[PDB]
Amino acid sequence: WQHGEESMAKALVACKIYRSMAYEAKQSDLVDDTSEELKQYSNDFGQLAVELLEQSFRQDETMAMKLLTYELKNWSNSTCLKLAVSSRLRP
Amino acid sequence: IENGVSMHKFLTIPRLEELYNTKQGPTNPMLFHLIRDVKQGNLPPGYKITLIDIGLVIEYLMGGTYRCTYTRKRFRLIYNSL
Amino acid sequence: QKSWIESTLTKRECVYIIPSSKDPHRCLPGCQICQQLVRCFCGRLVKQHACFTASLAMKYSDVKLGEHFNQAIEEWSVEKHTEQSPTDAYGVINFQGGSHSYRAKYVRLSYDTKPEIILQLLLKEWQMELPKLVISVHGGMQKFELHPRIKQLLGKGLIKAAVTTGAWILTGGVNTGVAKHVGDALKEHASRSSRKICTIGIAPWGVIENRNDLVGRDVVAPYQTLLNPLSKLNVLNNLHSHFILVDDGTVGKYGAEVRLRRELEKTINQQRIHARIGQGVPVVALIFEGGPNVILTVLEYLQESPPVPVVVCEGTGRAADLLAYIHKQTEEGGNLPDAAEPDIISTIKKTFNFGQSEAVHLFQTMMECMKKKELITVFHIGSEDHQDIDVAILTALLKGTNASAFDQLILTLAWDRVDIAKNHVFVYGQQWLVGSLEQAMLDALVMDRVSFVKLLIENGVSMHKFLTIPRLEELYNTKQGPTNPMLFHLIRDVKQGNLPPGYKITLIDIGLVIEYLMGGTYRCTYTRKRFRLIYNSLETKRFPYPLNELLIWACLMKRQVMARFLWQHGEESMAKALVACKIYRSMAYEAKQSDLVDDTSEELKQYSNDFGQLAVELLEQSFRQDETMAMKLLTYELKNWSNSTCLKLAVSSRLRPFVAHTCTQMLLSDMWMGRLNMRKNSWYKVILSILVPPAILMLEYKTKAEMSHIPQSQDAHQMTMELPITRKFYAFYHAPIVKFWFNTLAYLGFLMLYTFVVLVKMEQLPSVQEWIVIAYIFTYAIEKVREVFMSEAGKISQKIKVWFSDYFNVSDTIAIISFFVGFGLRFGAKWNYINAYDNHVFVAGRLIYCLNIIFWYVRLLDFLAVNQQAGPYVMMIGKMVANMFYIVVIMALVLLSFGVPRKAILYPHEEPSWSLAKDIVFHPYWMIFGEVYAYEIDVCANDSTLPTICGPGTWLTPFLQAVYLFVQYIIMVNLLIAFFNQVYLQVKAISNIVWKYQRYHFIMAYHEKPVLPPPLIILSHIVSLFCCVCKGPKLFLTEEDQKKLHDFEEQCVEMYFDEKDDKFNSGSEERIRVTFERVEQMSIQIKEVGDRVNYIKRSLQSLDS
Amino acid sequence: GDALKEHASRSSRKICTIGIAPWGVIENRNDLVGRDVVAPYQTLLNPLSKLNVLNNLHSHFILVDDGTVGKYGAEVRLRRELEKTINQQRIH
Ligand SMILES: CCCCCCCC/C=C/CCCCCCCC(=O)O[C@@H](COC(=O)CCCCCCCCCCCCCCC)COP(=O)([O-])OCC[N+](C)(C)C
Ligand SMILES: CCCCCCCC/C=C/CCCCCCCC(=O)O[C@@H](COC(=O)CCCCCCCCCCCCCCC)COP(=O)([O-])OCC[N+](C)(C)C
Ligand SMILES: CCCCCCCC/C=C/CCCCCCCC(=O)O[C@@H](COC(=O)CCCCCCCCCCCCCCC)COP(=O)([O-])OCC[N+](C)(C)C
Ligand SMILES: CCCCCCCC/C=C/CCCCCCCC(=O)O[C@@H](COC(=O)CCCCCCCCCCCCCCC)COP(=O)([O-])OCC[N+](C)(C)C
Ligand SMILES: CCCCCCCC/C=C/CCCCCCCC(=O)O[C@@H](COC(=O)CCCCCCCCCCCCCCC)COP(=O)([O-])OCC[N+](C)(C)C
Ligand SMILES: CCCCCCCC/C=C\CCCCCCCC(=O)O[C@@H](COC(=O)CCCCCCCCCCCCCCC)COP(=O)([O-])OCC[N+](C)(C)C
Ligand SMILES: CCCCCCCC/C=C\CCCCCCCC(=O)O[C@@H](COC(=O)CCCCCCCCCCCCCCC)COP(=O)([O-])OCC[N+](C)(C)C
Ligand SMILES: CCCCCCCC/C=C\CCCCCCCC(=O)O[C@@H](COC(=O)CCCCCCCCCCCCCCC)COP(=O)([O-])OCC[N+](C)(C)C
Ligand SMILES: CCCCCCCC/C=C\CCCCCCCC(=O)O[C@@H](COC(=O)CCCCCCCCCCCCCCC)COP(=O)([O-])OCC[N+](C)(C)C
Ligand SMILES: N#Cc1ccc(COC[C@H]2O[C@@H](n3c(NCc4ccc(Cl)c(Cl)c4)nc4c(N)ncnc43)[C@H](O)[C@@H]2O)cc1
Ligand SMILES: C[C@@H]1CC[C@@]2(OC1)O[C@H]1C[C@H]3[C@@H]4CC=C5C[C@@H](OCCC(CO)CO)CC[C@]5(C)[C@H]4CC[C@]3(C)[C@H]1[C@@H]2C
Ligand SMILES: CC(C)CCC[C@@H](C)[C@H]1CC[C@H]2[C@@H]3CC=C4C[C@@H](O)CC[C@]4(C)[C@H]3CC[C@]12C
Repeated sequence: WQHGEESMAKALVACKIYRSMAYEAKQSDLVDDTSEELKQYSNDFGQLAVELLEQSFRQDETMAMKLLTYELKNWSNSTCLKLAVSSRLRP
Repeated sequence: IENGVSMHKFLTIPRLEELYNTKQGPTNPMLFHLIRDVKQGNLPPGYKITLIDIGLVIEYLMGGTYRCTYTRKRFRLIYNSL
Repeated sequence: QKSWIESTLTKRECVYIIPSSKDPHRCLPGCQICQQLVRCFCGRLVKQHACFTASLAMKYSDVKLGEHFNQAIEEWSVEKHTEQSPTDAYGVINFQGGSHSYRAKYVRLSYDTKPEIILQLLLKEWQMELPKLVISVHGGMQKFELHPRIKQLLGKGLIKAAVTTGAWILTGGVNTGVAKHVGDALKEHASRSSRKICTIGIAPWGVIENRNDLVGRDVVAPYQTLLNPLSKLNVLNNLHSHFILVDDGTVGKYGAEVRLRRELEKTINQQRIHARIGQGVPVVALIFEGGPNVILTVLEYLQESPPVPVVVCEGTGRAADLLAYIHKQTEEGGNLPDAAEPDIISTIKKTFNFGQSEAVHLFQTMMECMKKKELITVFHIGSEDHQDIDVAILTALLKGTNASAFDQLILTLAWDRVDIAKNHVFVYGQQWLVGSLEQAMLDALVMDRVSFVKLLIENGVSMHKFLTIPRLEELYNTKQGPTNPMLFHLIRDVKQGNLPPGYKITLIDIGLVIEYLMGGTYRCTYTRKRFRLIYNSLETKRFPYPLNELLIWACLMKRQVMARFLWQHGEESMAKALVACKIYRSMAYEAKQSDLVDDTSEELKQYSNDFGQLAVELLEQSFRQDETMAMKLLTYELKNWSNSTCLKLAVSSRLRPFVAHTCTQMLLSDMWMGRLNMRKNSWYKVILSILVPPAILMLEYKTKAEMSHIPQSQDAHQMTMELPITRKFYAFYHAPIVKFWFNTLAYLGFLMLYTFVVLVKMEQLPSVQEWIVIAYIFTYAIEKVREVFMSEAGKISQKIKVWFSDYFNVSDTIAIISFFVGFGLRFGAKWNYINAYDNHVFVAGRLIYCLNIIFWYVRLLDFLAVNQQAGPYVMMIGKMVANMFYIVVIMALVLLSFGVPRKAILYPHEEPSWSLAKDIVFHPYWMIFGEVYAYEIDVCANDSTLPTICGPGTWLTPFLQAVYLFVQYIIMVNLLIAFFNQVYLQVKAISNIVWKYQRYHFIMAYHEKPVLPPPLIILSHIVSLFCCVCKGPKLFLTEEDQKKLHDFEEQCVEMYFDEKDDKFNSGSEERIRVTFERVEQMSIQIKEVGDRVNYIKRSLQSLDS
Repeated sequence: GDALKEHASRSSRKICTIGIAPWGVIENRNDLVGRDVVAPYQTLLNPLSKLNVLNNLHSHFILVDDGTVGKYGAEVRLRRELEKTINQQRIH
């Protein structure tokens, strides 16, 4: 994650994937859920985005609002904010 | 990657494709479950995971309308060509 | 063309052909394998030279048929056999595979290009600022090898000198040379990713690896990290930012460093270091192990004009060692000690593997190198010889290059670094020019370099001497610093719209701003008739107290770090900090209102509450020494700040924590007393002594000694200048506590009569009581008018804006205006003479009385809040009524959610009526208070008070009401409880502070109130009126006491700093920091001994044997 | 003074240094003329300055005027007597 680019975007995709695997694990069980293992893995990425944002909001609040809205084009023409709302990432 | 190994150079279809098809690591045994779901029950003997498949999982995990690059008409072509 | 790069720059390349070494190797017929292999002297394979005109000659073999004077070719003229064209290789490297992918950028030009073009695109196209240093590292370029300390430490400097001066390190580019080595430092340090060093590293396009990857116009490059073991072509080094790839027009060849790396150096040294300063940008040449060519290159910079110095290093390799070696042998430069003049040539041999004719040639270069040992230095990492190559680099430009200490200093000023000048310019026995110190302070102030202000004011630069009208006047008229762009806004406002073209700010103007920012009546020195004269005339042109004038400048132009520095110096420290808190607090309000871009208001509001907190923290440091003098500090007329007071400024800035300190409250008590010593006396005695005048003569007053810290009016000072019986009354009646308990007992005799009138019937004419009632209000109203006109504020529109920002002065206005609607309709009426309450006019005027009364019982909270326990609880009922408006609206939806269905379900025949506006709101409100109307639920029941309301649907209301009260008595009314219980400390803490602050405006209103209460006050009005047509406090000190107080402030400031410095140095967190940093250093200085001791042992094991 | 500043005595009623000297070898004598008068005495580190500044950190001074510029001697006539005269007084 730290390598490459589009760091905020990637972290919020991960928070969705882990959050989405956890829900499927609970539902479709076979042995130990590993769900709280995943829910911890989501809320780790999903907390980097929050902590990456504040580090950008404190520099230039204007551009840090453009980050939440530019079409990503490597992530299905979605948006760094429409992914958070998809993951119910309230913070 | 420090001493110099560009991921851009070391990331083909065949390389990437088998990185899913390995048990030689801390594998998630759940990935094979999500796949056999999106196939609607189908489950061949060995089942080489194809990148069509990983796409349809992400389209299913990310929900809504998230289309991965792995499912678009372009990528479907080239995957059936190599 | 759309690209200034190729629109301006061009690429050179071979266009003719010149076979390089015609003779084919093997493969018996030459013709094909000859041409296929035999490169042009152009460069690359002869066949590769496409450039069509050449390619219609490559067709057979070349240009100039075969032999055809094979000797004639053999030059490849780089203008005729070589034409240039617009660039097609200029883009941005990405360094494919780089661990966070450090970036750079490239162009590709022709070496005949002039440096004007390279400079302008560098600072326009590539968009940089001119540096403040150019570290051109003309060292040895052979991927060489070092020891960790010098691999590690040497970078600790080199990086640091370049980040602290925004340098442009100018290497050779290639990753097999001096470039390779700085990168080892650039990464070991990482510069905490930023706009760090903006390294250039110019190299050619000829010896470069993967040239074809980064071809194309303004194109990203997949440039790859090829550490292929052989790779005759070389990679650019990683960490280097911006590149230039000057294409000579030939692969393989060299030379595209010096044609520009010469010109660039001189051309940057031709430009001005800064707007204010007028020197040339410095060039410094660093050497990592050099070479036969470098050791001459070293010499060239020694021989240039300007004499660009050099820095070499003991222990990087051959050249840097030898130049450092002969620096030991050669003394004075001119010597060469002749005992070893080829003995170095013995060393010149072994290090390089040179010969003989070049051995003296190297030795020759060594001589002219030494002929000026002045402007060249050495880095002896093995010893304590000017550590941390920084100092050496930064210093070396000053020692060698002949320049006055001014010309030295002003450079150090540009480089925001005192530590150099503190130890290398401000050194012993120096020739300091008379006005250079002054002229430097002009530059350090405008450029916001506090550290040099400190330096100069230490070494001796009196602000009293360096502060004229013209100097000060332009310090506002500068853009060369962190300017506030708002100052020009406040000026164009106070000019009432006027805005000339350039508008030299005059000191008239700054005055009118401060008069506008500080408000009230604050007259600055800049506007008084005296100063207006002298300004229109130009040591009398100086200011007495400069640091009172710069502290304004540092704050108007938003230069906080300057402001605090200029605050600790000078005198009147408490006063200055509270002016600043007002100015910043006043600019913030004007920023919000008059916006243009980012408010900067929270930036200012933080700047105010910083000063405004020093005053509070400076006070407590003075209250804990001598509580008496610390109350005199709050009251002495300042005389440099418009005859104002250290407390009247806090009140102006609404700085609650100061007025609510325990010194601003013990003074206010001491004025509340007056000439009374109410710690001995008791409130019983005052109430008695009012209704018993001759009991005043048994009250124990205070001596003129015990009223030194208490500001007085002129008259009370006189009664203590000129206790007798007659002065023993005057001191009672003119006491604030007495004026209070002499109004309360009147007001509490007003509310006992008014209450009597309101309750008892009211005949045609007012009874004796009601006349006395009107008398109070009328005479009270007059007291409220004169309270306005004789208020502190200036323009009436501002007097009519502070007196209406008060809950009880509005409530008086509503209650004095209303009672005279009441007295108007009560006295002015026809009075039916049969029964009152048959004239609705009369009725009306009463119900005005019986309701106005609520304004007058509620006012006893103005009296009851005098107490230190009751005040807060009165100042909470505002902050609980305010912060629950939103629960209480939620409690009114539920009320109508229930009241509308019930009145619809129960009374289903109602024509439109106003009763449908009460009965949907009436009973559902009295339910909140526990009235369930239990015999009206289930109206069809047998126990009902409403047996006629029984009808279809009326079985639903018991359910609706069940749901209702569960919300209005269990959910919502217990949400209030939980609201108050959790907002109690944080409103009780405040409401104390809002109370202790409002105690000021209350006491200081009785201290200007008439003695005589609002029934008899009319006498004291007529006295003042009659005589003012015919005929505030001050802390009167003697000139001796002004000094003793002045001494008190001085010491108390000095302690505030001396204590906090120790509270920081004594803290654990700080001792861990030092301990840590020592123990790091200790590890080093031990292990080196541990090494050395291990050499003194292996020695003595073998010396004697 | 180099010591008095390196330590700073954590500003207080610290050492009350006297440092008696004359009015003859003194620099900017004219700045501090007048009865009970504040002095704009200035920090002149002019490189030559045959006349010399009083050192900074020194508190109370005495400037015994022999009645002659340039001359010396207005140390010992009092710096003798003072020493003995304080040594004549009771310590407590
Ligand atoms: C510090 C600032 C805040 C305080 C503000 C202070 C100013 C206060 C502001 C006041 C403004 C409020 C309005 C004025 C009051 C009267 C209005 C009214 O209705 O009058 C009535 C009486 O009119 C008469 O002329 C007969 C009674 C004498 C008038 C006494 C009221 C004026 C006193 C003012 C002393 C104020 C000065 C106090 C000393 C400074 C008119 O109606 P009517 O005639 O009854 O109707 C007859 C109808 N019928 C025939 C059918 C029956
Ligand atoms: C017989 C009886 C008949 C009457 C019975 C009915 C009585 C009805 C009961 C009425 C309630 C009366 C008490 C409320 C007082 C206001 C509270 C207050 O001061 O708030 C704020 C004033 O804020 C301001 O900006 C100042 C100007 C506002 C004036 C408000 C007028 C209300 C008039 C209502 C007309 C009602 C008239 C109804 C009758 C015609 C507090 O201060 P601030 O916000 O800091 O001030 C700005 C200062 N600053 C800019 C420096 C920050
Ligand atoms: C259906 C019934 C519904 C309820 C009816 C209404 C009842 C409720 C009352 C309504 C009166 C209207 C005024 C509301 C107050 C507004 C201001 C405020 O909230 O606080 C502000 C001041 O507050 C004050 O100065 C007064 C606070 C209100 C006291 C209420 C009277 C209590 C006694 C009545 C006895 C009557 C008994 C007899 C009755 C016949 C302070 O707010 P803040 O957060 O500090 O803001 C900063 C202020 N600043 C700008 C100055 C810096
Ligand atoms: C800023 C903050 C806002 C404050 C709150 C909002 C303001 C308050 C708003 C209130 C609504 C308005 C009510 C009055 C409407 C007119 C009534 C009328 O003309 O006649 C009525 C008479 O009875 C009365 O006039 C009594 C007074 C009204 C009751 C007030 C209830 C207050 C408690 C609740 C307050 C909580 C409010 C909850 C929120 C909704 C009835 O009709 P009638 O036929 O004439 O009477 C029978 C006579 N007969 C038998 C002889 C025939
Ligand atoms: C919980 C433990 C306690 C026991 C539980 C036992 C449960 C068994 C309940 C059974 C209810 C059915 C039997 C009653 C009908 C008989 C006819 C009758 O009397 O009609 C009456 C209507 O009265 C009603 O309709 C009564 C209310 C019915 C709904 C009950 C609540 C739903 C269950 C709970 C869920 C609630 C949701 C909660 C939401 C948060 C009409 O007669 P009247 O009143 O005389 O008016 C007519 C007069 N007139 C003709 C002159 C105009
Ligand atoms: C504006 C401020 C002024 C300053 C105030 C002082 C100046 C005011 C001074 C005097 C005013 C009165 C003088 C005029 C004549 C009075 C006649 C009268 O009412 O007699 C009644 C007493 O009095 C009352 O019942 C009303 C007055 C006294 C009680 C209320 C005010 C007391 C507070 C103020 C003083 C203490 C303060 C305490 C708190 C600190 C008695 O008669 P009655 O009740 O009708 O019954 C008799 C029996 N019979 C009917 C069967 C025959
Ligand atoms: C009247 C104008 C109304 C316009 C608004 C003015 C607002 C108030 C202005 C000014 C301030 C108050 C003074 C004027 C009002 C009170 C006096 C008064 O009017 O007495 C009336 C006489 O009534 C009596 O003789 C018996 C009761 C009152 C006398 C005691 C006065 C109390 C105030 C003293 C202590 C406070 C002062 C202390 C300073 C030393 C005369 O008025 P009238 O209407 O002719 O009376 C009816 C007819 N009658 C005479 C046959 C009985
Ligand atoms: C400066 C501000 C001024 C305020 C406004 C001034 C208002 C001045 C207004 C009027 C002055 C003149 C009075 C007469 C009016 C015409 C009606 C009339 O004559 O008689 C009618 C009275 O009908 C009513 O309604 C009387 C009461 C209305 C006044 C309400 C004022 C509210 C003030 C709010 C508080 C403000 C607080 C301000 C706070 C900041 C009927 O009576 P009649 O015919 O005479 O005889 C008996 C009838 N009968 C036979 C049927 C039994
Ligand atoms: C005429 C014959 C004589 C008798 C008449 C007079 C009787 C007495 C009058 C009033 C009753 C209360 C008296 C207590 C005063 C004690 C002294 C005191 O400390 O006062 C304090 C409050 O000062 C005040 O004035 C508080 C408000 C009282 C006057 C307004 C009426 C409110 C009470 C009625 C409301 C309606 C309730 C209805 C209930 C039925 C001030 O001082 P402190 O807080 O101690 O200051 C602390 C710091 N220090 C001490 C270092 C300075
Ligand atoms: N000593 C002393 C002293 C004497 C009297 C007072 C009473 O307060 C007077 C002023 O106190 C002001 N004030 C008040 N007054 C409180 C209040 C006033 C009236 C009522 Cl009925 C109630 Cl329920 C409460 N609250 C304030 C606040 N939250 N912020 C700023 N100012 C406030 C108000 O303008 C009022 O005019 C306060 C202190
Ligand atoms: C958001 C909130 C939604 C609910 C609500 O507030 C806002 O919406 C308001 C609309 C109001 C009605 C509008 C008009 C009239 C006509 C009038 O006709 C007099 C006729 C005759 C008398 O005899 C003249 O002589 C009688 C009163 C009535 C019905 C109002 C009652 C209160 C109502 C229902 C209010 C209610 C509290
Ligand atoms: C709607 C009209 C016609 C009828 C009367 C309305 C009621 C609600 C009015 C009449 C008198 C008013 C009071 C008069 C004075 C005050 C003192 C003030 O400090 C707080 C509000 C308070 C306590 C008012 C609250 C509202 C009030 C009680």
